[PDB]
Amino acid sequence: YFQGASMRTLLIRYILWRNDNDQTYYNDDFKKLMLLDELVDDGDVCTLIKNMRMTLSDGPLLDRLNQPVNNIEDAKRMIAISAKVARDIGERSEIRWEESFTILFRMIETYFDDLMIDLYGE
Amino acid sequence: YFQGASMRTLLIRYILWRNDNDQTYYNDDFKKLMLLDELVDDGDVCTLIKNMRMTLSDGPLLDRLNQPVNNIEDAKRMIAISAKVARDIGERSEIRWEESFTILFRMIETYFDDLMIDLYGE
Repeated sequence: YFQGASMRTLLIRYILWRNDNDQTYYNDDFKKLMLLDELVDDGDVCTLIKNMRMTLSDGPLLDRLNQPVNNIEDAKRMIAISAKVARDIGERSEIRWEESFTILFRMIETYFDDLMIDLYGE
Repeated sequence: YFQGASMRTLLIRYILWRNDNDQTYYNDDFKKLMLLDELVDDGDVCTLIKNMRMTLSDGPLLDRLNQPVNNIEDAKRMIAISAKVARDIGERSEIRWEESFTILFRMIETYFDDLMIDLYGE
């Protein structure tokens, strides 16, 4: 069977696909990550973006929310926020995804093993 | 017709696919980038990795080569080195791709428009 080697690799692909919605870059691996959208209301996203003081060259700047990641549920919500901010900011060349991903992974990499089990485990 | 919005997004996807060789993550956008493999001999890759002083947690650390990027040809060769180092280091969770991509894009983002034209232009 498949077990994906790198939560980093999978999350980068997922979030870039939420940004461009290119059906040639869809992957069935993404449907367990799309279920996490329920953890964040669409009406809260504009406020999260305002609070992160995001400019045109920024992806999600999750550390500026001053919302801690203490458990896997908190980690799942950071993926959901990343996903909806990525969708809402639009497909644009100037977005420095590397900086966004540096912040996301600093905040959640501790949870990667537990996230893989919880999402794709039997 | 298609014209891809973000050389960042395309290069991250390309290099992660060169790393895991997952056929579910292949994209026809990648074949123009695979032609650049000729710019770097397979026998030079072990030396480039040694010179970059790469550990288990590192992707390509291109700035440690002290090889400048002065033109699009130099930029294309940095994508080829990234591609073959990614393939050669193997699929591993500890690789901090964000740091690798931060370095690559600092070095080549000036060339993104000229790279898009040269690779995918008519």
